Parts: sequence; C-alpha cells; structure tokens
Amino acid sequence: SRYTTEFHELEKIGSGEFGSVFKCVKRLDGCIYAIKRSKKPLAGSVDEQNALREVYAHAVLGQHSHVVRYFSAWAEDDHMLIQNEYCNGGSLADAISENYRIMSYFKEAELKDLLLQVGRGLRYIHSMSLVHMDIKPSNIFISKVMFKIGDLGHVTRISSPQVEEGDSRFLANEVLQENYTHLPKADIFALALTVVCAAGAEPLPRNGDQWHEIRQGRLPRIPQVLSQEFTELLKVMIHPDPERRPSAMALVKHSVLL
Ligand SMILES: Cn1c(C(=O)NCCO)c(Br)c2c3c(c(-c4ccccc4Cl)cc21)C(=O)NC3=O
Ligand SMILES: [Cl-]
Repeated sequence: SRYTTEFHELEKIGSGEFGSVFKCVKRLDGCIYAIKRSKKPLAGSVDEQNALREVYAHAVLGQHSHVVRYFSAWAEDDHMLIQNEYCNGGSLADAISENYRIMSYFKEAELKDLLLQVGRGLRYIHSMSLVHMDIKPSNIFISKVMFKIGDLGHVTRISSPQVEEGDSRFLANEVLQENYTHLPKADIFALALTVVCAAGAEPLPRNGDQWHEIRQGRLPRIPQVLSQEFTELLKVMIHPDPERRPSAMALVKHSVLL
C-alpha cells in the first residue's frame, strides 16, 4: 500500500461518517501533510461522482494562497485518499471553541482580516466558475495567520442544476428552496455566518424558529462591539435577496475591508 509505504502516520486529526484525516510525514520529502482516507464508493455511482468532483476541484484550485493546496489523490484497494497541505494552526472551528471557553473572541480587526482572506479564496473559486457550497469554520484552516478554505467535498459548477446542500447551520434559504440562480451568493451568506461565529456568537441553530429569523436577514447576537459599518456589511451578506449580497469580488474591494 502506497499510504503505508510513502508516509508515516503521525496522528488522527479528523474522524467522519465516511472518512478520516491524518497528519502524516512523506517519508521521501520529510514534509508533513493532511491525508483524508475514506471508503471507495462503487465504481460509476452517484456517490463516486461526488467523491471525484472533490479531486477535480482540488486539482484546479491549487494555485491559491486562500485555498488548501492539493498534492495528490489515489485509490487502493477499498479506500480513496487525498493528500493536502497541512495547516499547522488547525481549523477555524477549534480556534472558535477555544475562544468561546475563554470568553475572548476574534477582535474586529481580526474578523475583517478573516473575511477579506476567505473572501479572496471565494473570489478565486467563483472565477473558476465553481462554488464551494459548504463554507463553515470547520472547513476553514489556519496557517501573520493565513486562512485557507478546505474540504471541497461540496464544490460544484456555478450553473449546476443539481446540488448537495452544505451544513444547515450555514445554508442560505434560497438554496434550501432548490433555487440555484445565484449560488456564488450561497458562499457569501455562509461566510458571514462563519465570521459571526468567529465573533463569539452562540452555536448556530439547525432548524426551528431561530433558523428562520436569520434567514430573514437578522444577525445573531454578537457578544462584542463591532463598528456599524462592519455590522452593516455583515447584514447585507445575509440579506434574504441573494442578489443584494455582494459578490466575492465586491467583498474584497469593500471599503470596510481596506
Ligand atoms: C479535521 N482537520 C484538521 C484538524 O482539525 N486539526 C486539529 C486542529 O484543529 C486539519 Br489541520 C485538516 C486539514 C485538512 C482536512 C481535510 C478536509 C477535507 C478533505 C480533506 C482534508 Cl485533508 C481536515 C482537517 C486539509 O486538507 N488540510 C488540513 O490541514
Ligand atoms: Cl463548524
């Protein structure tokens, strides 16, 4: 086996339904990588196509500072593996839980900077005529800290007529209602919520009354003082009218981000 023969497995850092993720050192280049090892879905089936799109997307989103680099992907003999860049600072999710336990969140300067960087990662993706569809703190990773979008498992072409939904906590309603005219804006919606989490909000709701309020374009309580301008940027990012949310390009050129 190539995984065993080419890498030294250091530690498990991720455990899913389908997969697992390991910190490993490539024996030949001495260098450390994150490798997701997951079940090989039956050749030529809906689930296979899902896994292949991930490999396809990683393979074209490899020039970017705000997307995790892909090094390789292979299959053996009942598993599928992808070898990506390892991010020494771990995930945005874990930084936010640590933050939450200590009552010390991302400051406004840090939140702008997270939004700008991830916004740059999205701009890129959208310019590759793709969309990510599952932006959330556990799919953002950290390496001046660099934030990098990871987990392209939901990535699809911008004008897809069929879509798998990302996490409901971060899901725009128009997508829930199978309206796929402005998918790039689904990522914009999720980015804002991600940044809301970064600011120290309570865990986001999955369903029920509070799930809908936000989808009306109402921000969750943020336990700290943010400038009105920045709060406005945030609000417009979760606007019920996806056309009213700024593209990623608008996002990174926004004055509040200069
Ligand atoms: C769960 N996880 C963690 C982690 O939580 N570490 C503990 C500290 O918080 C990292 Br870092 C990480 C990393 C990746 C993935 C991953 C996602 C989807 C598909 C394939 C992969 Cl390889 C999952 C990852 C990655 O690609 N690059 C990483 O650094
Ligand atoms: Cl998350």
